[PDB]
Formats: sequence, C-alpha cells, structure tokens
Amino acid sequence: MGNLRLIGVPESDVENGTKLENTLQDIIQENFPNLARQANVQIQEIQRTPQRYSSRRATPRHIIVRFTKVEMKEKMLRAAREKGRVTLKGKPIRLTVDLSAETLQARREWGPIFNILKEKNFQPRISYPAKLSFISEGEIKYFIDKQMLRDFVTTRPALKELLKEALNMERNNRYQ
Repeated sequence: MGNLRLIGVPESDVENGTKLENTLQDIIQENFPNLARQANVQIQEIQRTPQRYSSRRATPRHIIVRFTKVEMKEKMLRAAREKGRVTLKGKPIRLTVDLSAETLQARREWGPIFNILKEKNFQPRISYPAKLSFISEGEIKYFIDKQMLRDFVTTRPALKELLKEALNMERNNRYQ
C-alpha cells in the first residue's frame, strides 16, 4: 500500500524488474545496516515510471517502490532522516514521499482542540491522516471529522465549554 519514491537511479539498456528489486535491497544495506540485519523487508512490486512515456525533464526517471507493510515503509523513511546521507553505489541519491496538502490543513484545524486537551490532562494524540483520539472519563474516544466532535460534546456540557473555542462552531449557522 505505502509507496516510496527513489530518485537518482541511473538508467541502463539492460534494466529489468529483477535487477530493480536487487537495487532496492542494496540501498537498504548501504545506508540502513540495521534494516538489513533484521531481514524483515517484504517488497511487493518495483517498477520504473513512466515506463513508456519519456520524461519531459532531462533528469533521470524515478523508481516507485510499493511495500507490503505500510509500517515498514514509514520506518525506512525515518532511518534516512536520521542518517542524513543516503547513497547508491557511492553516488548521492534522495529518498522521499509525496504528501497531500489537504492533510496539512486538517492538522491545523485540529490544532486548538489538541492543545486544550493537553492542558486538561486529556492526553490528546493525533494519528494519520488527521484523526483525533483522546482519553476521557476512563474510556477512549475516536473522531474522524470535527462534525463528530460537535455531536459528541452536546452530551457532556463540561466538554462543550472546554472545546467551544477550539471548534469555532459559533460563527455561521450553516456548515462549510
């Protein structure tokens, strides 16, 4: 599911799926010795893109890696950030992923709610994409959209007052 972007892999006439897979494994060993030792990396597919359409830019085409375990992919990214230097066969390369701007906006919207809950010993935590979860009265509650949070507070006046400013549900009668 989780897809990773590998940038800076030179091209070769003899390129083929098998060789590509070996390449990724090599990267792991070169920069992430820990990952290589574990040997718990399950890759589903590795291919070059665009396979049939030439790249408008003079730079080398990118390789897309699809990992079986989303968690595993995330770990790899973290490792790269820590090392500060990732190389393939001694040459410098870059490892990154594409993220949607919508996600960032969501986090900002939840900003007020998160901070207030922290102060009040609610233990607020955020999970990808932008789901809000926290512990209240001894039980764990999860909400995906701010709309849910509104429907929830209606039944606990204390909570409503605390979050009143966070949700800003006192501007326009209509939603959106």
